[PDB]
Amino acid sequence: MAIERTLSIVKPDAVSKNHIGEIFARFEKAGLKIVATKMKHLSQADAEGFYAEHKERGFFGDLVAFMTSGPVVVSVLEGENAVLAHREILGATNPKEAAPGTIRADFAVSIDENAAHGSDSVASAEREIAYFFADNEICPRTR
Amino acid sequence: MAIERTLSIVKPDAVSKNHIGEIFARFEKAGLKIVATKMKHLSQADAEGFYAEHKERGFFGDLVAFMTSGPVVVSVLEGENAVLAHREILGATNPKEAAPGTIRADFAVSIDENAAHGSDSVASAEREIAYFFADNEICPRTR
Amino acid sequence: MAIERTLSIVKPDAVSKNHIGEIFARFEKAGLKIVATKMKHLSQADAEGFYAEHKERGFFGDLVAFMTSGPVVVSVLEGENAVLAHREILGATNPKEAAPGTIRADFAVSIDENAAHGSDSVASAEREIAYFFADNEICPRTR
Amino acid sequence: MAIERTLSIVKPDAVSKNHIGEIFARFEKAGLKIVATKMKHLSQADAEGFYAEHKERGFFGDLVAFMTSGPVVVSVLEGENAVLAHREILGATNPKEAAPGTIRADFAVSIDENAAHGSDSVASAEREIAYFFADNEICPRTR
Amino acid sequence: MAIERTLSIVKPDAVSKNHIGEIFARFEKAGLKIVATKMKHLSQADAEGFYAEHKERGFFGDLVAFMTSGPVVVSVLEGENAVLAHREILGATNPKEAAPGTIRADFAVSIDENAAHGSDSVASAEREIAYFFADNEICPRTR
Amino acid sequence: MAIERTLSIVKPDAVSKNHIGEIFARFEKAGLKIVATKMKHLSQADAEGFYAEHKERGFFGDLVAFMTSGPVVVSVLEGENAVLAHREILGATNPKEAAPGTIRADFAVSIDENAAHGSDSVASAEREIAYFFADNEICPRTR
Amino acid sequence: MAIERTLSIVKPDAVSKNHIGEIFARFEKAGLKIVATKMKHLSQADAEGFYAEHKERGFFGDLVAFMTSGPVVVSVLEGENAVLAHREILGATNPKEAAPGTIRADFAVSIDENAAHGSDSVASAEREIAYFFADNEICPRTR
Amino acid sequence: MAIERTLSIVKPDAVSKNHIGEIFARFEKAGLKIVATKMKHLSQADAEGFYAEHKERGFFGDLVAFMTSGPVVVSVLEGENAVLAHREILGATNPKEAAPGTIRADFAVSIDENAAHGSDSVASAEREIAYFFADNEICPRTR
Ligand SMILES: [Mg+2]
Ligand SMILES: [Mg+2]
Ligand SMILES: [Mg+2]
Ligand SMILES: [Mg+2]
Ligand SMILES: [Mg+2]
Ligand SMILES: [Mg+2]
Ligand SMILES: [Mg+2]
Ligand SMILES: [Mg+2]
Ligand SMILES: [Mg+2]
Ligand SMILES: [Mg+2]
Ligand SMILES: [Mg+2]
Ligand SMILES: [Mg+2]
Repeated sequence: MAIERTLSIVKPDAVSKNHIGEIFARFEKAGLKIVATKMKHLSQADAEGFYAEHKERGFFGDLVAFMTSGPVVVSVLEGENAVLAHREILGATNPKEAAPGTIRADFAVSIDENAAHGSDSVASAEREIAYFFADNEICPRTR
Repeated sequence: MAIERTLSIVKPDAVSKNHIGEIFARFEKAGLKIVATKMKHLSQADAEGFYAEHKERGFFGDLVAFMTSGPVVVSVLEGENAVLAHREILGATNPKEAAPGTIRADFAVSIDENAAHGSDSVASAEREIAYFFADNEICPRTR
Repeated sequence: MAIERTLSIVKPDAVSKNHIGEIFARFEKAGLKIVATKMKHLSQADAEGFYAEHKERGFFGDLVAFMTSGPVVVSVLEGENAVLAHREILGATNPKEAAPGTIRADFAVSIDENAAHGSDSVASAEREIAYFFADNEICPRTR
Repeated sequence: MAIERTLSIVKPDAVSKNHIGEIFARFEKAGLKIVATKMKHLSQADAEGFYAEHKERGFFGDLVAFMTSGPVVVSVLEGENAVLAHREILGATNPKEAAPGTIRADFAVSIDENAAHGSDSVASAEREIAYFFADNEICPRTR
Repeated sequence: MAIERTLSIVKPDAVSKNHIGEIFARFEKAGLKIVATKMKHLSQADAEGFYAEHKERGFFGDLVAFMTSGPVVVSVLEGENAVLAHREILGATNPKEAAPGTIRADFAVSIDENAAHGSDSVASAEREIAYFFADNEICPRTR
Repeated sequence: MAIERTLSIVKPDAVSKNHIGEIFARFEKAGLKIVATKMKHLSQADAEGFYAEHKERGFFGDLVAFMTSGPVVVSVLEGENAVLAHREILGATNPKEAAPGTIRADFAVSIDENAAHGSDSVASAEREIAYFFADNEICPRTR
Repeated sequence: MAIERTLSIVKPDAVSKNHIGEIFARFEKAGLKIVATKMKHLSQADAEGFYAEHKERGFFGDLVAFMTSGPVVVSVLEGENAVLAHREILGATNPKEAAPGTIRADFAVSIDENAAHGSDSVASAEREIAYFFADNEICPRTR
Repeated sequence: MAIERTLSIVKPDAVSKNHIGEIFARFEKAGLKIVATKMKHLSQADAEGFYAEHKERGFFGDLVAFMTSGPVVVSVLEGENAVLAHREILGATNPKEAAPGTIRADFAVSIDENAAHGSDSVASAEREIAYFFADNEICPRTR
């Protein structure tokens, strides 16, 4: 219905196995537009800051360790219903539970190493995007 | 032979038509690794600075105009023989002259709007990479 | 059982998709009576005050942002075992975990945007009701 | 055509029989948005003030007595052609004369106890809304 | 000593003779801060609800009749020792017994029409404040 | 002449310095009657809505910032020639220009922090009152 | 009272005359901490985006032209009451109106070329900071 | 004689004590121009990469620890004989050995915490600048 933006992260597993292009191709085939992107290697503090909502959960340590183990690609995706649409093409967080043709089904090895992140809601998306990107960095399509 | 780095630019034509994923997939299928990447919208000065060696040639103004007409994606690609290997998968600068299966053959409309740039040599690659990236931004694979 | 009161909030997601009537119908079909109700758009301070117990948690920012993103409906529900009965009809906080026929199963998109809030206990209900309603506002059934 | 606002009252009969949700659902199914709502128990003076134009009519006393006999829900509904659209879904004032599927046909017992009120015109709607609501209380949809 | 809150009511006698400002000025001169206030005309039920503990006493009917005879102003006062300090400036309940310079001495005509109410204890103050005000309505000082 | 109503706001400066009583006393001494009043802390949106006529002026941002910096008291004053009479007792908008004995002369520090607002005309008064008050909230004098 | 953040811009005039250090020294002497900073040359689009709220105003074009005429320094300042404190040391927007040891008094030539920008409110500061900085770029003091 | 560029770092000690402006003022007073600047908090890897020439020295660990203990400011300074001129105003590496009026004499506590870094030669300056800055980021003076 309305045009939204959501954060994508290609996680270190998918980067290390050179799945960046294939994952991006799925987003673009589904009508999502890449309006910002950059490769980063997160420090402990960068990852802990991004995942601050899970600070008290049992998996926090392993999440941070995995997300700092290698470079990631962080992107802003724009389109109609972008938050939920991105979520549908990612599939279930647990890859064994994920529908066929989704990113988790096709590229994820396990729960921990599940290839990619997507924002869970519009509110989360704004916070997530703002964490990695200044508004001035986002490149609307002209041309 | 030995591990090199080369600059890739996905030009505004290919960005506007959402070919970023498909182009990146070709690089990765060929064994090149993306070790830095960012989406930018170049200003007149940014483009003029990158193309400064051609400041006095007749095509300069049109090149700058095209390369500032929409956002681009700038990347560093790493691999064995990366400079020439990247060039082979790009294909001939002129898309009507380009081999089938290359990026120019499949995504370029004309000479002017030829989808992507690649560094022509190791020496030009060093200069081109340093133009867009600080050494500290480049993310070697650790995982 | 004994007659209790509990707080309901129809959250901004469910308001924006015009589910207010359908949600209220479920409460009333189950024998809960609406004895106070009002539509409000919470300010940052109003939401932070209601959720003050989670002030130090990592999700606090996103919770406040979501709960101030659009108008809500706040209500007092009265009935036999109203606190737990309301909880049963809401279903599990996580909609993917929620039983069929519950509000979360039928109207919630995600954990973050889960359609509605209900008081978790009699003690929390007293505090939550008093936060939004003066005792003088509550309209017992005469008639 | 143009976006309007109209007053709805769910009268004490429909409140006492817990039809609030079902009535609201009909408004929302028809594309009307609830942009303000509150439950009140009207005093004699509150009801007399709202119905002041009929002060000299023979039915005035009965009307006031009925409208003060139990709590009501007062709401502002917004939408395209909201005044007439609301009227169509209410149906004829007399429930025995009302079309099937309307609120009067399905929830009203008699002329006197006819479940709900709707503003008759844009001009009456402005006056009626202003009677129960400050402009600052009305919650436009932002999400 | 500690910061407290107490309920003030300017009763209908003092409102009708336009003493609201002068009474408020006395509170503020004594170092009490007005953190919530509203003018209301209590219905029979509103007054009976506030005075519910005295429902079986002989004076109940006259109290309710007086407190519904005209509009009142209800307020929350905040300050050091606010409950007792408010009581000192009100003076004795019986105005003929009240110290000079108190509100009862200067504005009350009789026991029945004694200008103002103040909470008698911290416990009664909590109950009385909650009767007229939601916690969300109270405006702490932010300057 | 004729009985009018006008809006008064005691601004956050005068509230924070506990001048509410003294200001109200001046209104009442001049024969104006307080027929509605409430303390509020305005949000950004509430203040912007009230001051919408100055939206394009250079001072708008500072006005909104000041009027949201702390709680205010909003009131309806009734009396003969209430709009102009209220204006006379307020005095000139600029306190250095204001006559002695007026509210601006006695309580205002500067143009920006000028203690109180009054409606400038009958037409603005209708709009301003309706913004903060439902007609049903206004309390006519009955004794 | 509370720790805030505000945006500073050292404008092209003050950069061109090498006043960056002297301006920063004044901020730091006043107890403000520089927690993010970068030198940029704004494009037309960057400046238009930052000033988007004034897009329809008469001065818009001149503002954009001046703010793109040379490089600027953009910074986040942190401290107690940082927004207003920053404003006090900047002084009045018009340098001829500005108090003696303020930045406008000492470094500004005219209204147009007034040396520096500061956020006008907490709300504007949040938006302005987010325009130029990702949250991950801001460097809180450790150490 | 010729225009050069050199890297400046304001180290975490000088940042933490808010000496950034005073240090910058000294550079600018000496005729050096700030043509790029940014505040960063270096990770272990960022610092180790910059100081890679000292990787086998005994002090390497302490250098890295100190340079990652808080945020730094990294800058490019441009001017006549910039490398040596910058070195003269820094003064001797050891602050007890440093001439009066130099940065080390006035702001350094010890050898380890010596306030600032400057490139030692034109060759080291090229490498150091390129480490932190893309050529595209450097802002020549226009205007
Ligand atoms: Mg979330
Ligand atoms: Mg931009
Ligand atoms: Mg690095
Ligand atoms: Mg709990
Ligand atoms: Mg009541
Ligand atoms: Mg409002
Ligand atoms: Mg008696
Ligand atoms: Mg509140
Ligand atoms: Mg006007
Ligand atoms: Mg009324
Ligand atoms: Mg951080
Ligand atoms: Mg540039």
